[PDB]
Amino acid sequence: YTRVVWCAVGPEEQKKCQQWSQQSGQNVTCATASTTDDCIVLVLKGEADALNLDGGYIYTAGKCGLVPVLAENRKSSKHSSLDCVLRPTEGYLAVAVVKKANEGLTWNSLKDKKSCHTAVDRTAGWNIPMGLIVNQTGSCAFDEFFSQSCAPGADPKSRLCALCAGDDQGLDKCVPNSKEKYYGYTGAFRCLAEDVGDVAFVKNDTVWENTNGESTADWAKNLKREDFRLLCLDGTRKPVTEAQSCHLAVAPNHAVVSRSDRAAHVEQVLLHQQALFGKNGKNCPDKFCLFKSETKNLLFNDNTECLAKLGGRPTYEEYLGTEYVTAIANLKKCSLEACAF
Ligand SMILES: *[C@@H]1O[C@H](CO)[C@@H](O[C@@H]2O[C@H](CO)[C@@H](O[C@H]3O[C@H](CO)[C@@H](O[C@@H]4O[C@H](CO)[C@@H](O)[C@H](O)[C@@H]4O)[C@H](O)[C@@H]3O)[C@H](O)[C@H]2NC(C)=O)[C@H](O)[C@H]1NC(C)=O
Ligand SMILES: *[C@@H]1O[C@H](CO)[C@@H](O[C@@H]2O[C@H](CO)[C@@H](O[C@@H]3O[C@H](CO)[C@@H](O)[C@H](O)[C@@H]3O)[C@H](O)[C@H]2NC(C)=O)[C@H](O)[C@H]1NC(C)=O
Ligand SMILES: *[C@@H]1O[C@H](CO)[C@@H](O[C@@H]2O[C@H](CO)[C@@H](O)[C@H](O)[C@H]2NC(C)=O)[C@H](O)[C@H]1NC(C)=O
Ligand SMILES: [Fe+3]
Ligand SMILES: [Zn+2]
Ligand SMILES: [Zn+2]
Repeated sequence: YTRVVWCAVGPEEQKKCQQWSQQSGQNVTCATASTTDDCIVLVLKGEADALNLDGGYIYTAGKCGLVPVLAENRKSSKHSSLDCVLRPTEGYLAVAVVKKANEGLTWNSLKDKKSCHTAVDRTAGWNIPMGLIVNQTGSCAFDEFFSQSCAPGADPKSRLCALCAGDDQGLDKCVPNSKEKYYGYTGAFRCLAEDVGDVAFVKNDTVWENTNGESTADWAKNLKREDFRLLCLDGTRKPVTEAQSCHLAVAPNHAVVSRSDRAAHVEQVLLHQQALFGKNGKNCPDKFCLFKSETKNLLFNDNTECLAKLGGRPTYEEYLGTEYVTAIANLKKCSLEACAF
């Protein structure tokens, strides 16, 4: 009865969640929904307990009363061995990536080009770049900025979905889940790699994890970091090695959210689950690994070292940071006392 019901977004996450359920002796069970928003609703209804969310979604969930529980913490050597679970998160770098061969393309010549986004409402893939663009063009018509895009979650018949490809069969074009070929960090980077789009709004880690043999996936196998460039806000282009001096923003880390009344129980179960299936986990590589799914970033990002305890029991606004919260509210003024549900 102590059981935590995880919410999986789409069939692939559902399959991984089921594997996790089996290996956890049903200490974790699965609820599945087609989109992250639907999962948030299941949690609000009490039909699911938790799921790991990108900051843009933490904002949506938070307005609905859901809270931060634990955050993804990426192998980053700083904070010596203050162990992982106790190490404070540093956030990730949201970047704009283009092909080096696409010369002359800069942050200042993005209008009318083709873009690849992780998903509508996500932090590196949407909130940050579109916020910056609405800001600079002084206009809310962000649906008109890029000539075509793949922005999972947007209207499928719109130009924002024109570049999306759907699943092996063309079904689910533009759905905001892994069934869409170009969905998420890896999908948006793939959209760029395959030259479907001119620019990809992802995070620094994505570029590294899908180049120079780091991915053995067929579209990624042959990719070289030097064939890519980051777009700096000052109009310059730099090597992906320059991320720290050429990013759009620093993003909150993805984090597990739950209803406030279930947060303590979810935290407890998760800490026990990663002890078993996390990076150095007792049953990881071996029976199951919570943080692996072949660069597909299912349930959690594949580069997650551990889920870390938060500092000073954050409200969702403290967790996301005042800078980011303001940016989202300002951007959403184009589409304050919320919960869209
Ligand atoms: C941009 O994002 C990348 C990827 O997240 C950052 O680069 C990573 O930096 C980490 C340290 O800050 C490196 O972590 C360790 O990874 C392994 C652990 O075994 C060590 O060797 C590696 O072996 C693996 C597997 O064969 C390879 O993927 C690596 O090439 C590497 O040789 C490594 O010494 C280190 O201790 C991590 O490797 C590294 N990842 C990659 C793919 O380069 C980068 O810092 C970040 N930039 C910014 C500005 O944040
Ligand atoms: C695009 O839209 C607006 C244009 O400025 C941006 O919102 C503004 O963001 C700044 C920076 O976070 C806010 O400034 C802050 O002011 C508060 C007090 O007013 C202070 O506590 C902070 O130290 C900081 O100085 C500013 O308030 C905010 N303004 C309003 C009225 O919303 C937005 O950030 C831009 N979008 C992006 C993605 O950059
Ligand atoms: C399901 O969860 C329970 C704990 O809530 C796991 O079992 C206990 O774990 C502690 C510490 O890890 C052990 O010291 C206890 O003795 C375990 N209880 C017993 C009675 O075995 C339990 O193993 C989990 N189930 C699986 C299959 O992972
Ligand atoms: Fe994100
Ligand atoms: Zn910065
Ligand atoms: Zn506080």
